[PDB]
Amino acid sequence: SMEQVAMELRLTELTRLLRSVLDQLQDKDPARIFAQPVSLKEVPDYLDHIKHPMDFATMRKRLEAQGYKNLHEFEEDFDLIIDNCMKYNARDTVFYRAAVRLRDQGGVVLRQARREVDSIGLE
Repeated sequence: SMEQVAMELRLTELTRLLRSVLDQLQDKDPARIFAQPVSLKEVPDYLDHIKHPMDFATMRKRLEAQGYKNLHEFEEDFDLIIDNCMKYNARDTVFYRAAVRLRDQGGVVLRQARREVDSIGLE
């Protein structure tokens, strides 16, 4: 149907917007601490601590499969990256501090993304 095509154009548009948001958020991680899954070879107990691992590469895979249906789903994965890190790592670590900085700097990007999704009406 035309309606299905319209809906898919909308999702393709959302994907385009989220791809841009993801690129901007990742730029706030110049150290690439959150670029890849935490290695279960280098951190063998990680899944005992963290039940839903997340990272930017995993997000990008889902994004390109058009697996984010709205901005809230995307934000939930970004929040996982930050919250997992701030639980596993102590406050006085380069890892915890990187997550705080990503959280603070990303907030601005996500604030405007929410306005754009609403105004353009992409979800």
